[PDB]
Amino acid sequence: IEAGYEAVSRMKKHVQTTMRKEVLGGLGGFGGMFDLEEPVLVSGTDGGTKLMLAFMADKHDTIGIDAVAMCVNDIVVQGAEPLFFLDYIACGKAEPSKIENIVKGISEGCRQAGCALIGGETAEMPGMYTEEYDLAGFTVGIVDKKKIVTGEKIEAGHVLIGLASSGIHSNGYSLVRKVLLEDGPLGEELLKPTKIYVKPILELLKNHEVYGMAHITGGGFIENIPRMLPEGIGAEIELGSWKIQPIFSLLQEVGKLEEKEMFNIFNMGIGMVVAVKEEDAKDIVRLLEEQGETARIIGRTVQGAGV
Amino acid sequence: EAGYEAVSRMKKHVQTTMRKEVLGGFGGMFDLSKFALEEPVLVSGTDGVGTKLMLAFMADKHDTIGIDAVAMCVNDIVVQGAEPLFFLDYIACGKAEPSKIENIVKGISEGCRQAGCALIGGETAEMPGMYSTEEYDLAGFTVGIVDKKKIVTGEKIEAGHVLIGLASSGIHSNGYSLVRKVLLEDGELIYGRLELPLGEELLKPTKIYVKPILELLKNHEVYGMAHITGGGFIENIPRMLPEGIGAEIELGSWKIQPIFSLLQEVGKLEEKEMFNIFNMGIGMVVAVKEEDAKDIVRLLEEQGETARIIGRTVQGAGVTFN
Repeated sequence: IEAGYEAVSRMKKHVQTTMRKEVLGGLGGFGGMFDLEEPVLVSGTDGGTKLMLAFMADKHDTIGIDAVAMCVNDIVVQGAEPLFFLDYIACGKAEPSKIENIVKGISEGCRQAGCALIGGETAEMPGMYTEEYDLAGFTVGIVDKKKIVTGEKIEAGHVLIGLASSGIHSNGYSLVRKVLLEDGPLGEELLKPTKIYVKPILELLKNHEVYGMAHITGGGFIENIPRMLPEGIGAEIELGSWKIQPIFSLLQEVGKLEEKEMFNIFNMGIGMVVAVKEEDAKDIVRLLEEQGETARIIGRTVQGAGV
Repeated sequence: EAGYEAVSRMKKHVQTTMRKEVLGGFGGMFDLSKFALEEPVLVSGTDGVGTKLMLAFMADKHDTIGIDAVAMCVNDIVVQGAEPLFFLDYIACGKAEPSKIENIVKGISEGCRQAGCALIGGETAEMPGMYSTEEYDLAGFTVGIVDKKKIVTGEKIEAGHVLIGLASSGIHSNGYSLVRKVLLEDGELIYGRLELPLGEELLKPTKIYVKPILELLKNHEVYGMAHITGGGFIENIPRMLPEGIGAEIELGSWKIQPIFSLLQEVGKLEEKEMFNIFNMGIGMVVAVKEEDAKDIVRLLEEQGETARIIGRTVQGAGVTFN
């Protein structure tokens, strides 16, 4: 039905809700190009188990933020400015409504991340799938060479700032399920999408000297925080300097899991960390609150190793 | 565990793809500090392999399709006059056999070698029961850079302009569902006129036209290019051609692989149909002036391509043969 696809195409006045000036516009901007000091490109892609909730709940308008989230947060942590987004939706038989729903959510993370949805595609893959689909994302960011923050300016004792997560985000969702497969509202919280920190960082970097940043994905703080730390340097979190979610405290009891254990799977209520010079932590903490983020002095840098 | 340090070592297929421009390594980096463009523009694109993959599950050959994935992305780039810089892959599977995944990036690297782009990143997803054991998926994503003045869209193509076609490796990457439909209706893999084992003919990877296409452009005026993919000639030649301009194709100007013949004989297809699905031996078309047409043909063949004056531009609409 090429008619239904007609009115399915016009439906993407969604993508334009992501558009930026730089887009030498194709469709609504779909298919177009991106117009471009000492320019360096930063790219990323991200295909998680968090999709399982969506298949069941049959609710797909927010799963595409997480995606955008998991791509763009990792580019901006290198102080790069996200420009455009490409999506790949592997599909049994495209449910014209489902597709549109999922791209309704992609264009919402794109708006927030402040990048254009210049392209993407729905794959009719007859056989692999029945209520399922896979969602992939691709991103390109830009940075000035001498401005890349790659935390080698991380000196012992810097104040560590932690920006507030909305819940699980995109990781741990297999342990979540087993824990509450071992057990028995739940789903609205677990369908909570991953926060995007792109805009507030950018205006942060525009104002302050950011020593280093990290995105709390991987295996919790322990994987990710040291990740930014330089040799002979460390990171000590003052437990109780931020508000941890009922979700996390919840899985802590239910599965009866260990603290240090959970800290290596789950964000434990904190989505991102940037290292800051003790004399500035105050007003930049202020600045981010000014950005609608939950900033807090989570701990500090030390000379050593780990968390 | 111990098998991953080694599987991350054999990942050296990327080393074979690298350019000076690629900057050291949460998101690969490419330097644009020496490109000497004055109105620089980024042209990107993503595509997923498709129905061809089903035949790579059958033959258990996984190191070439990645050339298929790259080729589609990259040919769609240079055809607008850009230069592919870097590529990112996304592979989806139930779970990953480090080897099998190694063969996929192995043909992704190669394809990237030929396209001349860096393999700067990629994801590998061991998925639940969403994917079976044999069954996997493969999407790619490219970025190319062009100067705002050097873009080609076809609007400048005119009546009496000369269409050259660059030959293809065979089916490339389009029409395989209809191919399979007579695999069913037919009988499976050496058939008829000049021939390899049938499956082996079918799994021939898509041609990558990048390196020649940029050399062209460095030496001559190109008014259009069409990547003959989905919808074959009937879909893709029209789309480069402005209003009032149609196309005349001279059926004997190029070589049609026997598999297209087979498919038509065996499948009882019409020629119009065939040309609305299959490339029929020509993977990419480029409108040219008449006065250059013959130089261009040799520049391309000096490039290592097979290039034929395939037809011409007229007043009208769509495509017409003779």
